[PDB]
Amino acid sequence: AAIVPTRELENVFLGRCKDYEITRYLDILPRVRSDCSALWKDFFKAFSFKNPCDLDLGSYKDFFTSAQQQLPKNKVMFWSGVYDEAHDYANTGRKYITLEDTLPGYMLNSLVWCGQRANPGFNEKVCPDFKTCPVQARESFWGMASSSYAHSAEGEVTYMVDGSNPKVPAYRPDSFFGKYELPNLTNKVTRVKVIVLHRLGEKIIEKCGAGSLLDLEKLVKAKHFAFDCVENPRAVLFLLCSDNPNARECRLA
Amino acid sequence: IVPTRELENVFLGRCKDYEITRYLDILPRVRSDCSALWKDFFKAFSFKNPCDLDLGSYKDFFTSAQQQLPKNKVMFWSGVYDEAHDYANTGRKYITLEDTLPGYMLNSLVWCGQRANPGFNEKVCPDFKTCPVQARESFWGMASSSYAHSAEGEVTYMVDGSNPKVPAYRPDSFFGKYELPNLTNKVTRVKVIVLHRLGEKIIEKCGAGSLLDLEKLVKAKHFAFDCVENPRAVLFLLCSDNPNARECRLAK
Ligand SMILES: *[C@H]1O[C@H](COP(=O)(O)OP(=O)(O)OC[C@H]2O[C@@H](n3cnc4c(N)ncnc43)[C@H](O)[C@@H]2O)[C@@H](O)[C@@H]1F
Ligand SMILES: *[C@H]1O[C@H](COP(=O)(O)OP(=O)(O)OC[C@H]2O[C@@H](n3cnc4c(N)ncnc43)[C@H](O)[C@@H]2O)[C@@H](O)[C@@H]1F
Repeated sequence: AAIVPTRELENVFLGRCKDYEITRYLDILPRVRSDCSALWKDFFKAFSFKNPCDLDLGSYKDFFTSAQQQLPKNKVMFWSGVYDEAHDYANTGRKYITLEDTLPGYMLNSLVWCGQRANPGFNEKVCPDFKTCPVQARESFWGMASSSYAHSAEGEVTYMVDGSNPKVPAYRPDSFFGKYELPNLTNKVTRVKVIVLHRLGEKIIEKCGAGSLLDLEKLVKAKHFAFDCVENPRAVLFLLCSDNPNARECRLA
Repeated sequence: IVPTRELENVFLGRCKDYEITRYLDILPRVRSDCSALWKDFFKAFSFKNPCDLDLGSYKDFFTSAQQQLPKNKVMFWSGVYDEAHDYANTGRKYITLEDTLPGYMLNSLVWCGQRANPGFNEKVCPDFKTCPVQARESFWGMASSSYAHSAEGEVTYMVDGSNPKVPAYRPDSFFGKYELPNLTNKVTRVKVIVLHRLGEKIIEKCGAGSLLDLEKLVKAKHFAFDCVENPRAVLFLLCSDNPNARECRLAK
């Protein structure tokens, strides 16, 4: 297997940018000042005309300064290990915002790209496996996306975690949330609200107030943020149950 | 009503995004490129009074834009836009019009023909409560017909059973006018899902009122028919947004 770059990278980027600019999230997120051409130039210069592993956490800095929107107070959501559940519950911006609803998360979501030295300065044929590149190159785009997103969060933030993974603690200093988001929360954040997912029909592994969740509680306390934690709150349980209505946890009476 | 800015840039942007990245495993790519689809779409209403359109204006657009639809997956709805879309879940459970290339590119857009250059008005539109019916329903009517005509196997129809003023099924809805009569023999069954909104009085029921009207219409069309009121998967989805509603009670 070989990793396949996105085709027509620039067309896809400028199409999604233009689509978002004029039509998406209009009453939920603000427009940025840069036009789509200027955004493309700052994104392209981060990686182009260089070897595909020759990136670092500064490479997209200009792109993110251009692309970063102010985010709605109390609405920012973070997640680890529970992508679909967290996005279903955030509900496309209606209840919470995720990185994928913001301009840069939306334009680059699912895309694959890499630089090369030879013209045209990016590789249309193949990209290396991220594991062959140093971590600061591998994490250069989504690590900067994550720090910049977390740095803009104000008021209460909400963090959804996996509480049924016997091998991956619900909270980990090594996840993108623990590397790039929690430590870049500013003093404009007042509270971290944790939602522990207990996946239906599976063994419960982590619980509020114990283990990594307790380590997280104390970390948050020390940043002078308030903290709360809930396991399968009803609003979330109902979503899980809609997809698996026979599960025991969804029984009626 | 205010038209969408940069109509062509928006249309061509969503077209490109769709083509390269959207529904790649669920729906096929159409043959025409984005610039040919734009020509078709534009000529449908360009350089014509914003109200001189008929059920045939967008015929060639829809013909270039039509995709074959996954069998058993098509979803229709009347009066429950949000619930129907949330249940279909962006192509993961069912397909709606808005997941297809044409529904996706034009969803929520507003656009107006005008006679004078440049063929379309970028500042104002006819509040289409003004227009003749056939010019009003002209885009989404052809969309609905072309979509419904691409449907295969079982189809699903979600309705509101809690509206005292609007029947669950109406022959004058887009479903009644344009979808149900455009179902070909490749369709074999119509499955109705009656929504009973939380906290509201039950108005409509399977096997009565406008739903019995419908069942006899479906059975006469040589399709199978079934019907269910708040099946659990739909119920639980409604409960997520209103979890204290009496209907949403769970085991002690
Ligand atoms: C900022 O960062 C965290 C998200 O990353 P974490 O490392 O905290 O969480 P984790 O789930 O451990 O890693 C992300 C995984 O999700 C998958 N994924 C990324 N992008 C997608 C899309 N677009 N669709 C489906 N799955 C996706 C990756 O493959 C990773 O394994 C959040 O709080 C903020 F975004
Ligand atoms: C094709 O038709 C139905 C939805 O239309 P109905 O008339 O059956 O349903 P109702 O909820 O009573 O009317 C809503 C109207 O909105 C217009 N419309 C259809 N599709 C769109 C999109 N995508 N965006 C904006 N407006 C739309 C129509 O005038 C509807 O009548 C579904 O089974 C299929 F969509």
